[PDB]
Amino acid sequence: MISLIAALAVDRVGGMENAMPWNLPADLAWFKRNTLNKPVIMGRHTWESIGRPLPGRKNIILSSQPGTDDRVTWVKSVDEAIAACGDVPEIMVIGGGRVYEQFLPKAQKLYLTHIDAEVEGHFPDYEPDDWESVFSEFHDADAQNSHSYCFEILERR
Ligand SMILES: Nc1nc(=O)c2nc(CNc3ccc(C(=O)N[C@@H](CCC(=O)O)C(=O)O)cc3)cnc2[nH]1
Repeated sequence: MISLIAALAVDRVGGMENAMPWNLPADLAWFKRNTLNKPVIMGRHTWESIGRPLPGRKNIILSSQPGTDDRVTWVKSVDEAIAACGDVPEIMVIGGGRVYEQFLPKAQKLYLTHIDAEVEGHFPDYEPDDWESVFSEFHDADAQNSHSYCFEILERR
């Protein structure tokens, strides 16, 4: 099965630019916990932004061009990315926007972090009627985390 994992802020005319609006180590810990020992699929730009393989996961990068780093697995289509994962329980698609769009119709589960920051203007719109919330938990900002956030897991209805 295919899952998407992403961090989401509120869309708002007059909000911050999307360059770097939050700092959430707690969110990266949730990301790690829910991706470890699963294959992760990402687009080339997301790969270049992370800048190093995610340890303890099979890293699969989508690019139309040949690969340029032997530390990861390179694929040229969505179907090839899925086939590269083999027979596993859960494939994690980690971004970015173009990649989420292509995989959302295939996905059974969404792991979402709803961050209480307003940004003017990555994740596709999803029909709330087609998804059922199965886990959610709110957390206050703290000394290490700039904003409050809510983890949520949605499964197809
Ligand atoms: N919830 C969510 N949060 C994100 O920040 C996120 N980011 C991406 C793309 N960007 C990134 C950037 C850096 C790392 C990263 O360094 N992760 C380390 C964790 C740090 C820790 O807790 O020690 C890793 O091992 O996963 C991951 C994803 C995709 N979906 C997301 N999903």
